[PDB]
Amino acid sequence: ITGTSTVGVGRGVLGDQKNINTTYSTYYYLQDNTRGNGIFTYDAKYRTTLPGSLWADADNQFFASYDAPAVDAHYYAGVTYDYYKNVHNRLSYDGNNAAIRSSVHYSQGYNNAFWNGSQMVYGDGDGQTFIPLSGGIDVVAHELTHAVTDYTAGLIYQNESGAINEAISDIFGTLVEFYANKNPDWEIGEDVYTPGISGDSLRSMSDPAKYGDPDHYSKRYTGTQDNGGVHINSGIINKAAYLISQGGTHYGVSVVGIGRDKLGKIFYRALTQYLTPTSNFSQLRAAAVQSATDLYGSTSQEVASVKQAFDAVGVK
Ligand SMILES: CC(C)C[C@H](NC(=O)CNP(=O)(O)[C@@H](Cc1ccccc1)NC(=O)OCc1ccccc1)C(=O)O
Ligand SMILES: [Ca+2]
Ligand SMILES: [Ca+2]
Ligand SMILES: [Ca+2]
Ligand SMILES: [Ca+2]
Ligand SMILES: [Zn+2]
Repeated sequence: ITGTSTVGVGRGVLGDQKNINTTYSTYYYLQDNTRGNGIFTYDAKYRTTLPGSLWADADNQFFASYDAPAVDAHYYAGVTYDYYKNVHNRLSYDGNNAAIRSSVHYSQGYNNAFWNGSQMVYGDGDGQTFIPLSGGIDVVAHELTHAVTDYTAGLIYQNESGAINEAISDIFGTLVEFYANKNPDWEIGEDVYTPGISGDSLRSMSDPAKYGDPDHYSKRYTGTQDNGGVHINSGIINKAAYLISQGGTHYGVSVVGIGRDKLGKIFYRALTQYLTPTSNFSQLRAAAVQSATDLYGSTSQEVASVKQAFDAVGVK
């Protein structure tokens, strides 16, 4: 909408107060004009018709329980925009400052979030498996990263290319969580998963097998559920990325860690310059090796560590 840029204040899903960029024109709207061509947050009103209505508020204060998922979807989209711009010199998901759209209060008891080809969408959860999913910065960044992937490598959402698509979203979801630097970890979804159980998460990148996911190519899922295991076999790539950053010895293979920033540079370059829609795990290894070669040189520790990490997870 046309209006003037304003700054509201509210509380997110976990009860934390934050400022949010809004736009005033009769109402205060969840429209942040400070980033690209805007970040826009919508109310889906428990329905499945998208996007719903651009979020409108009478007083620019967002402290109602109903407001909390919108506050966080809006704010964390801004953090993720900042990560891509400041760290990778990428302007929004298309590289040309496309407007970023999110809807919250999607459906009833909806235990998930997604990128539908055009926008981000967040359920409220059923209060047992999840609380509103925009409360997790790694979830929000997972979603915006799907948009980045779709606009760049275009990884098809099945089998190995789809597991790479998933892992890329978990990797950059985690790197954004570290960028914001509030309780960062290598776990996925911990801030919104199972409010009645402490210390768990939906996936682990450091130990995928903790939640049943493979940590070696020899344990990959080969069936048809989950689009050929895209949320399962992502564990193999997530583990490789964790090892590149943090190091470790895994199935007897030692990896010298190179840190999160270099992991992010290598995988961002692989995603945007080398991967294609049908890339498989072996092709991801080659893309990561080449990306590290471009950035650090063929004889570098960074290249050697990429090779060690893929060796450790059985990907040649
Ligand atoms: C369009 C969709 C209806 C279909 C499909 N997306 C999905 O299936 C899930 N959306 P998502 O991948 O963005 C991630 C969001 C997320 C939630 C919590 C923590 C972190 C991220 N959900 C996710 O990881 O859940 C686990 C799981 C889902 C399905 C089967 C098995 C496990 C699509 O993107 O095409
Ligand atoms: Ca209000
Ligand atoms: Ca965390
Ligand atoms: Ca996390
Ligand atoms: Ca929990
Ligand atoms: Zn995903």
